[PDB]
Amino acid sequence: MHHHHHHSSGRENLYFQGHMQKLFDTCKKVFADGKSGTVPSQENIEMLRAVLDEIKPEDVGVNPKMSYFRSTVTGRSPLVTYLHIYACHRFSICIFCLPPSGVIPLHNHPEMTVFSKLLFGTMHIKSYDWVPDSPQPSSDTRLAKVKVDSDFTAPCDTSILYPADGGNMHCFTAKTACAVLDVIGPPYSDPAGRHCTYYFDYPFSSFSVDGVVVAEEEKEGYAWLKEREEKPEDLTVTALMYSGP
Ligand SMILES: [Fe+3]
Ligand code: NI
Repeated sequence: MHHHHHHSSGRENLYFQGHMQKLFDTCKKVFADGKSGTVPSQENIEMLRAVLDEIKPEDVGVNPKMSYFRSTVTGRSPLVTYLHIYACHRFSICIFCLPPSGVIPLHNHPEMTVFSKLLFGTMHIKSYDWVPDSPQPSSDTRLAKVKVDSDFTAPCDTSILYPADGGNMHCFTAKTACAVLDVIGPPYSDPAGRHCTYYFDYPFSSFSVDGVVVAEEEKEGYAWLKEREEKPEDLTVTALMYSGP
């Protein structure tokens, strides 16, 4: 939903100070080692989480008065603006700017570890993980366990998702203007087989499949997720390079 944007990957010239400089230096260490998709060491995860947990929106130069947090479009949900900070083959750092009612629709992060901090605003998050080795009603629909279903109002601390835990499938819906700082390791890559897949979600009771038995009081904790094709409305838009007078 941003991996189509053209950016200078591995850019040589950067200008960061303070917390952003520390964040960048920490990411270079945290994500450097092992084959693609390697989850960083637990010590390095804790280090990066703590660096991110010191960061306030002012430290990364965003505030809710910026134009990125307002949309006038009608017929669809508000445009979400992508602010590129840095990317290379091992990780990306970026900020998503959601006007009220902006959405990043339900999607996965295959082989990816993602650190996320809500910088300001009230955001609803729904997230899931697959139930491994479970029956399916159809090839494109799979059983998932609900992990998060809550509003978050900043100030908030950093969360983490893993390739197969911590809510690898999630949907973000802004209730007020929101800014989210994400560190994504590694980024999506269609050439590398890390596609961004989107889903429609359904209550457990919407599909009755043989070989699946869930107790009554646990059913609300599960969902069926159906793969669906990316739509133009899913995609974030670029920020203006030059914003004028
Ligand atoms: Fe995501
Ligand atoms: Ni993308």
